[PDB]
Amino acid sequence: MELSFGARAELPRIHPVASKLLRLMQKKETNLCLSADVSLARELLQLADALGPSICMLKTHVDILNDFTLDVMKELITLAKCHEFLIFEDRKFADIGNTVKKQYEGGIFKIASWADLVNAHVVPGSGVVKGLQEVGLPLHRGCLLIAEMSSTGSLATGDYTRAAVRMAEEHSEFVVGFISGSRVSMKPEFLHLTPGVQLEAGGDNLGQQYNSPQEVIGKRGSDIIIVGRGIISAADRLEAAEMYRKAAWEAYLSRLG
Amino acid sequence: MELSFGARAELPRIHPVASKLLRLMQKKETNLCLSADVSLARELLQLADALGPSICMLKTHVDILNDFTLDVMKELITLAKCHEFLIFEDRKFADIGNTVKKQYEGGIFKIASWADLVNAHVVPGSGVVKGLQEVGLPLHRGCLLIAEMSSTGSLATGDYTRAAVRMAEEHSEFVVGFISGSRVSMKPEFLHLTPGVQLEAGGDNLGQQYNSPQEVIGKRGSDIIIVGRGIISAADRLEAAEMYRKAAWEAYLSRLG
Ligand SMILES: [Cl-]
Ligand SMILES: [Cl-]
Repeated sequence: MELSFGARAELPRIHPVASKLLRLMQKKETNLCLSADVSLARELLQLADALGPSICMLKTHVDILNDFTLDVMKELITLAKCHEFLIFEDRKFADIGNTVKKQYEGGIFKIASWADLVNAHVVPGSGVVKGLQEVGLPLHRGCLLIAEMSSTGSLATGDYTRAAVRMAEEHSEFVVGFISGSRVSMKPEFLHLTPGVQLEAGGDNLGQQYNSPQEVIGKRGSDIIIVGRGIISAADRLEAAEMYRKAAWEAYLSRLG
Repeated sequence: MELSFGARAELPRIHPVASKLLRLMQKKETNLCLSADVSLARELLQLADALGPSICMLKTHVDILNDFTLDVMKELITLAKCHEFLIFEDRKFADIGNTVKKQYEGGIFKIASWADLVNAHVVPGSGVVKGLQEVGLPLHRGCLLIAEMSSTGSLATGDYTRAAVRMAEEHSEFVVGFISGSRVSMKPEFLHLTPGVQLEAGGDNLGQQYNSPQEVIGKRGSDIIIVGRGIISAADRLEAAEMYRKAAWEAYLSRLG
């Protein structure tokens, strides 16, 4: 029934970006995405270099980097190619189609020039995807749709979640999967990435809620954990990354059987 | 029953940013917000100067400015003070609370340092507002919650819209109103701003849909029209702004009676 990441990488309808990711996940035995939530370029790059071997993906918020330049992103790409991980800018595009296309391609950040993956909220309707696609398809990029959120009071539930899945299916040339708390699509060509992950129970004072890698990957059927403060706030970020990698990978193997 | 903008500016529970806006709307006879959707700082500033007298608000997308610097925003503030309009950065914050606080205060844009108003999607739950508030309250700023969207397939309907209104009511120290297509709150302390506005019928090929100032202000009961391409794509942007101002203002006067 369920296929390994390496087999999913070969599915007929797989997106090339999804395929590249799934192959390196299998090769490196990692389904960990590092949420590199730091404000200094030097710390971003030092984390990317040290943790590169342990991660399938590095997730950025370029708009919180105090010293962003496109040269910083050049250096990140060098590390991404060296250590084999994708770069995912967690921009949560959420505007009308005509606007998101400019926000994706242009401005100071030129996100589409360096991000393998971006994400989008589905609240504006499918125009958000159509606008992003106009830039992302020519640049051979992929997009994730936010089907569920981890935070307290999330409205991404029920019919909203169903609408995100439909939108993804209907735009499979560009949409490669979901941000979600659990498996939301039965189609194995789609990736599921889940934030709100720590080994210990808890949350923060601004609505974040945590579940463990075993819960998220093993029981809820997601593919990749996105981990921020669980790693970033630790003294030894490399050991912490390895702990989360081993947790997520074994949860995956066990559910594969 | 219905109060003028100048009377609403004095309501007991009015937010100071709302009050300042409502007063200048009354003084200048304008309920037009210019969507300054351009990619060049010089064009932004030239539009702000020429159209300043006709508008209550100038709405930016700082992340599409190819030559953004904080000095550009300094010059915009000078024009805002000279001509009396507020600056609204249409950032559509839509992340967990802990992240939006950094995106609002920090990075290259330092949005909170120059934007009187920002907006937020309600999909993450009320943590999105709580996180923004932590930065915006000390800086005496206001926020608008996106209760409805103009675009085709919008999921901001029904219970989602009701949740946005509740969130606004429960955070009135920071939330000053809504982005919406119509009046969604019966409380006069809240502003309603409506995008998707042109004099002529139509839309674009990426899901934008248009309604007229008379429809939006007169029939649907909103306060302020947000107008982008209807002005920006016109040859004479000053005449176009004046046409939209007069349309929105008379629609308001008529519904006031
Ligand atoms: Cl998230
Ligand atoms: Cl909008």
